[PDB]
Amino acid sequence: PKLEPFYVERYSWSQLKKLLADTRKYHGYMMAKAPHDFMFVKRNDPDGPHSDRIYYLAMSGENRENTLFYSEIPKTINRAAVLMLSWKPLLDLVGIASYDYHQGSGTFLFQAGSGIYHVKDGGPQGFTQQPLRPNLVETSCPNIRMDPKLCPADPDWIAFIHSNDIWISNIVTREERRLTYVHNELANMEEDARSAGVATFVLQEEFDRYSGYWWCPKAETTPSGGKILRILYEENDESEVEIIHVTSPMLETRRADSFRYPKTGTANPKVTFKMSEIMIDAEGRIIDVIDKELIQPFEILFEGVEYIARAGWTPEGKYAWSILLDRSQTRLQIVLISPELFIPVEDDVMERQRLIESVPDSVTPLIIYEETTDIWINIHDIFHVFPQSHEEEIEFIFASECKTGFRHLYKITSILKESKYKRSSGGLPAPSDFKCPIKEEIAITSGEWEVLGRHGSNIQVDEVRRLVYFEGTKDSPLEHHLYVVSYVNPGEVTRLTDRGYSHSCCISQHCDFFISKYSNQKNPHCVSLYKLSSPEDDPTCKTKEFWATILDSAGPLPDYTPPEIFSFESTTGFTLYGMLYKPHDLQPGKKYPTVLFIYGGPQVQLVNNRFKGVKYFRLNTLASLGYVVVVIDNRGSCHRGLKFEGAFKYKMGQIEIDDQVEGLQYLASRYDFIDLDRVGIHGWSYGGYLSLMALMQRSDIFRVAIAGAPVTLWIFYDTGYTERYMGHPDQNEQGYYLGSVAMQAEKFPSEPNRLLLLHGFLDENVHFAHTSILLSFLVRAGKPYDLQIYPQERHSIRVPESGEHYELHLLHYLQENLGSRIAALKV
Amino acid sequence: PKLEPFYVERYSWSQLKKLLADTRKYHGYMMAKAPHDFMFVKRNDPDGPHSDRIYYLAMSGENRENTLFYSEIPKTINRAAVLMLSWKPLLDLFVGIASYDYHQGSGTFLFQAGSGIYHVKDGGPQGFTQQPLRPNLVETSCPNIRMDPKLCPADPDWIAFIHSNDIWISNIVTREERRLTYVHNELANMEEDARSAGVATFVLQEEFDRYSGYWWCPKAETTPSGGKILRILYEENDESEVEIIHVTSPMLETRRADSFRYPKTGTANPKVTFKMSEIMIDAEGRIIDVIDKELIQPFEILFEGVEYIARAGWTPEGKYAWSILLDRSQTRLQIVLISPELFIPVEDDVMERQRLIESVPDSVTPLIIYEETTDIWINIHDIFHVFPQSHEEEIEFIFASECKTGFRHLYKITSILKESKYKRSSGGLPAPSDFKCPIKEEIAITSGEWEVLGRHGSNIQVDEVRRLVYFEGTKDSPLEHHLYVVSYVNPGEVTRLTDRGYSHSCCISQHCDFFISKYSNQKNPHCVSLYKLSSPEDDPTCKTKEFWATILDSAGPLPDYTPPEIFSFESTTGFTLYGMLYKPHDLQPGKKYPTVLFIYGGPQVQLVNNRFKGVKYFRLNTLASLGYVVVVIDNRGSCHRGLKFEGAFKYKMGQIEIDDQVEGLQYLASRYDFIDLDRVGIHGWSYGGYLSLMALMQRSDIFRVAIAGAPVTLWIFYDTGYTERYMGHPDQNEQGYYLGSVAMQAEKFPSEPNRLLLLHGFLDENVHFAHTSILLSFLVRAGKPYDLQIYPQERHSIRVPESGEHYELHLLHYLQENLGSRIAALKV
Ligand SMILES: *C(=O)C(CC)(CC)C(=O)Nc1cccc(CN2CCc3cc4c(cc3C2)OCO4)c1
Ligand SMILES: *C(=O)C(CC)(CC)C(=O)Nc1cccc(CN2CCc3cc4c(cc3C2)OCO4)c1
Ligand SMILES: CCC1(CC)C(=O)N(c2cccc(CN3CCc4cc5c(cc4C3)OCO5)c2)C1=O
Ligand SMILES: CCC1(CC)C(=O)N(c2cccc(CN3CCc4cc5c(cc4C3)OCO5)c2)C1=O
Ligand SMILES: [Cl-]
Ligand SMILES: [Cl-]
Repeated sequence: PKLEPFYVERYSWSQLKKLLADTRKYHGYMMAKAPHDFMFVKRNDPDGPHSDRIYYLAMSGENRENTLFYSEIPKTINRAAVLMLSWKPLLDLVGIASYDYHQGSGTFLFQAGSGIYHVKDGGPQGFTQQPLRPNLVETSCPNIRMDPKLCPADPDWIAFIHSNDIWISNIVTREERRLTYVHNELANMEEDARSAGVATFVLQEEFDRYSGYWWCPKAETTPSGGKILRILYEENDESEVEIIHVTSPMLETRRADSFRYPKTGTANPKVTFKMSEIMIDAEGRIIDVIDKELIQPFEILFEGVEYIARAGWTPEGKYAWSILLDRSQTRLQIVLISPELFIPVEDDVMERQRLIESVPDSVTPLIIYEETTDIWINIHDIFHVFPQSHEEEIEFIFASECKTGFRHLYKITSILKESKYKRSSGGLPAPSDFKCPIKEEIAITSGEWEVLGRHGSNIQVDEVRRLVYFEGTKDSPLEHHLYVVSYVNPGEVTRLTDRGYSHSCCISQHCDFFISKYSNQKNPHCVSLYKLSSPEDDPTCKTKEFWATILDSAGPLPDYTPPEIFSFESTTGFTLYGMLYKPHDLQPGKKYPTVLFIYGGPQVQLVNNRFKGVKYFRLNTLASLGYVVVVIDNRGSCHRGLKFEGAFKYKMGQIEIDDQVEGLQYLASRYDFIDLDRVGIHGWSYGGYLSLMALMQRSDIFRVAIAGAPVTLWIFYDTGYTERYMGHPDQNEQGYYLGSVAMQAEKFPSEPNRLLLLHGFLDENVHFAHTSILLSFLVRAGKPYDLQIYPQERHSIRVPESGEHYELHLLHYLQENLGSRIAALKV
Repeated sequence: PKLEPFYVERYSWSQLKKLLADTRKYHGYMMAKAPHDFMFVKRNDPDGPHSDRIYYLAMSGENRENTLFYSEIPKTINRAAVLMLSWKPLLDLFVGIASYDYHQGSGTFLFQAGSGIYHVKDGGPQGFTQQPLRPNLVETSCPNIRMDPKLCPADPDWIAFIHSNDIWISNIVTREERRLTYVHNELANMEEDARSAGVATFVLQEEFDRYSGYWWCPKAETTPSGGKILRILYEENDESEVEIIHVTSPMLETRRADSFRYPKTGTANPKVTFKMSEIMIDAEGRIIDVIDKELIQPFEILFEGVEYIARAGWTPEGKYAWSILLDRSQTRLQIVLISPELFIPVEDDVMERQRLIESVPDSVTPLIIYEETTDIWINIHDIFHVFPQSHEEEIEFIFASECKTGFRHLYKITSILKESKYKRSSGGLPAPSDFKCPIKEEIAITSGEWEVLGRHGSNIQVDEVRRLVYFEGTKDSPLEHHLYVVSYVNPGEVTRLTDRGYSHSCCISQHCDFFISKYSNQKNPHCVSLYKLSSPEDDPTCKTKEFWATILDSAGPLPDYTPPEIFSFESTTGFTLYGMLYKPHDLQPGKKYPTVLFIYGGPQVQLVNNRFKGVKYFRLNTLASLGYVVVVIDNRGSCHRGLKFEGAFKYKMGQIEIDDQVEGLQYLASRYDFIDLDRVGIHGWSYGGYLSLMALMQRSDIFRVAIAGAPVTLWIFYDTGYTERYMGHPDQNEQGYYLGSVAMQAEKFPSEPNRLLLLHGFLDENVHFAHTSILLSFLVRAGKPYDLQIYPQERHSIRVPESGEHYELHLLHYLQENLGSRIAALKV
């Protein structure tokens, strides 16, 4: 019950710089983009030795660019040996982030730097044995072209965004044309605040939607012998959105860039759907372009809707679908929208009033699903629509947390009958006039575990065997695994991935292969191909066989000791998991200083069975200097269901440190080497927020707090995020005050060397103001602080030298104010 | 010999806060504006006991408003005793007055007090009040704040003021109000609407001390009808081509930035010109019409090469309007007379206007009555006196200049106003020298290795009866300002009127029979006294003074304030360099103490002189009480030592100043062994913060810690008026700008922490935060450590009390933890 304090070696600034540079020079080989965005194409060669060819994006090695590759999948393997697939470069010598494909032609389409290029492979053209030459799509457009997409109905056409307007371009006939005329590149953003086909700030940052336009997958054939291509697009008007200024990166100018930030409780962009009808003749040449708008306003047809979360088309191009949220993000709706709801844009009220009357009353919005929750809707990428058997019906799979409190798959069948509302009557539609009735709603899955549907996780639907492959947490919340089940008569759930690793998978479109990117705490990332088989007596049953390795793991790195995943039964009635790094060369009869690394906000899990030696390598480096490192997933973090996540609704900042302290005390009572008299805390963003709350609330536990890019004041943060978790400010005056660390400056320590603020000066999410206004109050209240600014940096640290300076200063600060001999001398 | 190191008392944050709060809570009497802006008015009462009444502005006591007071000057005194004048309040109150106007003939005061503009009467034909007067609000229909009020000297019923960057006039009797210029629109954006009238732009306020941009003509021209014509000369600026930068808005919740016009060095200054507002008033005192008038030819033609309008006004009879004009490089000054006949009505119609051009004769011309040049720089000042016109062909005036000898001295000049060789009807342009007047005479009223003072209130008073000129100067010592007097007709020897042992700040009665002096010295706080002037009967030129009364009595030696010792040393540069030394309180024998060099070191200031330093630099004493040696040195470049001494760093800022500081620092160490050179800190604000960074960067051997407040890290970001005066245009001094800019030399900073501290007001308009942020950006590239403090609700100066307390607290804790204390020496 005494123990001696260990003190870390007190290196100088120059020495720590060298220590970090030398330890960073070890790794870096494994800082390269692992194979992803896989696609399987069949050879169809009876005599040839390969069944499929697989295309994928990958970084060849370290400083080389991200580009298209391919490997060859054999019909049979040597089951004695282990087949390592070799990577064939698809392209001849600007990274590629994503690519499009068209099965019927073999056309690839992709952006590489400023250019948009295309090649052909695996179509009627056949299969290349040599790298292809990327063919530049020529243009007359002055500025950069973003968001290229192939037209699935016709692979000669592409679309793209230029200066916030939608353009199309033919890659054969070389024709180029502008579809929307909503933005003027010459005017100021104060005057011209409109755009088309592009998601606004909040939708990119807070809902992971980047594109804002969608090709209709089928072409209506014209009497003339040509066709009609279509593009559904969103049109945003940001005029009423507040304009803030953020410091321009060219610091010599002494100027600030304006941008549209919908801070909480203020106006989001004004949104609507539009349709671009494009009449092409028999020669593949544009006859006309008719821009079309909704027959009535968006606010009438889609009452209560703020956000267009997701959108697309049905497989046959009959309807266009959309997933719509209300402002509070407690009501989700899936709505079908017929192209017949759109009429041409017409100035003349005589011509226009006629066009309104030409559309039938039966043609209506069709809300094919609706759900509510008293916690919040979490948007995801799962949504699959089966072919239409009957005109009166539509059949689909969707996921939801709303029923059970865990995300599970549901097969739903809705009825498409005429609306009680009729347009000729000249009234407004009632709240429930467009609701379709639910004929059927089978639960495909259930339990105390979630189906995953974000960050690449999705489903794959086998419509022959009538199965659905999906990722989930059924076996453990610490490991993602691939599963498969019947969607017709949902029996039991067959796990397809091996335990002991967490997996990130995708399934061949043909449903006879899958790939898994897997790792665990001890073993780095690894990518392997697996073949799927049916026992002849029962096609529902699924077994897998290892076929080949795509990327082989590095194996245990020299000097990386991984942590131990622990857990504890909390007083809150929840198992809370954690990671523990023991100090290297652990001296008996001595107690070491502790660093708590934290995030603790929603939509993130720091603790799981994945390799932490690439991202969180410096947690290990801290352990090598003699610091105990702890990481805990408090209440509110993901993969534990909606109830666990909802613990802090309206109450951010109030519960998170209670969990972190409980787990910190669990470890102390068990392991006597943890010195509770010298505990530091450090995080970024929500972690920086919680680090400030820690020092403010619990100065008894935490000696030092190093706050990364703190949210000090929730009124300054955007609509999409802070309203989802904390509601509208007028409906939660208490929670905003208590959740805002800037309002509680007097509660900070009146002794120095305990508070360190870090911030990227040019930050667009967590504006520097959060820090500057906190400082303003700390200065009023006579409180001490230390400050580091990264002047050429936004939220993340992209410039190498800044990242080195962060690491150096952080390691020297912990040393001189927590770990070392001189630290305890100061008191 | 090595001696033992003294370590300062290692107090906690909370304890230092208490220590600082206790040491300033004791005083607070010292933060009160001493009597100033004096004016003597004669009683003219044979039977009455008082000769003059004096009006002045003062702060009654501690946290009270600055307001008008008066005292009574007796005809005789009891020479046995000392008379203390009592302060009679002029005003009823029922805010704060920075300045006032007066009209002798009527008794009319005029002054702004917060939002309002008021007026009272005392000491005219009305007579003299024995009770406080009620200030009479000047009523208005103008929605926004009215600034820069001025009485019309030709008619005290009329005033003028600026409202939303346009000139207005208002009658305080008839209650009429009217706008004269229509140059600005309050509703438009500053990006579009970049014009103004009657207001000095940024650079002229900050770098040339001109705040007003309009000037009443002192006389009215009588009309045939029976009314009159009042005139107002004004400058009109167009800031359209001036660069627009963004400074963070004080309302930090908005996340926004105010636009403002900053003439970055090398770039465009505002486009300027003169204008005249001709105002026809009838016999009733009511406006008939207002004709706005412009220069018959452009400013760039009539005043070739001129960038800045430094100063302007009128001659005493209102015949000519004068102006003092600089070129861009500020190496050529010109005094120019401008007749109202040079101005013509503003007319859209090209036919009507072309006729009006021809109506003005060719003989009517700009008249450059003086011109001078220098290869160092012109320093602008407020001295310029014009005598009445005896002859039509001549003009006679006093002016001061450093251009002849290299020290500022007075000169009586007589110039000839002959017609110009250039003639306007010819339709050509004028040559450079076509408007130069010949100099008939140029007598030197003073000379020597010392300067006449003409800035910050220092001026001259001209006795036109006895033909004398009173002035402030450094003749006796560069450490003491003194009042002197001399003949301007037959300039003999100068008679010092102030006592030695104090530095003085004086003004002289308009009637030249009294003067007042605000004086102090290193041991004694500030004191304001009245002195009577007398002639011997045999010789009016000779002047003697007699003490008459005290206006503000000194507080006497403060409790706990030990003042410093002024020292000096012969520099290797061939200059005497003066300094100030604070010894540690309770000086132990055989021990060596940590030293703090407090510095400014830039141009136009002198830190070392014989004045009381216990108000503003009180906390230098507080540093001495904790056991720090404190040093302050005036290196080359600082003022009151002539132009050559000041010129030392032309094109070379940053290169020479630390050599002088180190030399004096080593003089003191070789003399006093209690200075520990192993623990020397440096601290300054603005140019001081700049030099603090240079000190650490250049001489890391000498300076352990550098604490830089609002540093100029990069001279290309600073304004036209200042940096071009001292460093020239960037393209003509690529070497000096690079070497003078600390941000371009970040690699030369220490690679070891606890040595560099940056302090900055986040909302600073002069030295924009970018100086710091861009320096940091380079320090981060080069892997260098720094400590940073930001005062988010603060501009260049610290106005908010809490911010000032946090500066003092953090500064004291920093020096403690990284220089002075026990723990400090362990950290290395
Ligand atoms: C700081 O923590 C933060 C919020 C105060 C600043 C932006 C933040 O949330 N940062 C952050 C950084 C990296 C990754 C994430 C997680 N990500 C947030 C947005 C998001 C949006 C959608 C989603 C999942 C995420 C997760 O699924 C659908 O939309 C957060
Ligand atoms: C920092 O030192 C500084 C320059 C980098 C920032 C503004 C600066 O010069 N500061 C400063 C603060 C207080 C007082 C002065 C001196 N003052 C400057 C302007 C000036 C203008 C005229 C003058 C005398 C001065 C002196 O006489 C005529 O015009 C400077
Ligand atoms: C952005 C989202 C997310 C979680 C998905 C998150 O939040 N972070 C996040 C935040 C801060 C820091 C780091 C990496 N850090 C680990 C801590 C540390 C500690 C050191 C050091 C470097 C580093 C690097 O040098 C010395 O001591 C990662 C994420 O990613
Ligand atoms: C603005 C122009 C001028 C010269 C007329 C100048 O330049 N300054 C100027 C600059 C910096 C600081 C101070 C006052 N300081 C003195 C140093 C000091 C040192 C302390 C402390 C407070 C202070 C206050 O607390 C602890 O240790 C004054 C001028 O004014
Ligand atoms: Cl089906
Ligand atoms: Cl005379």
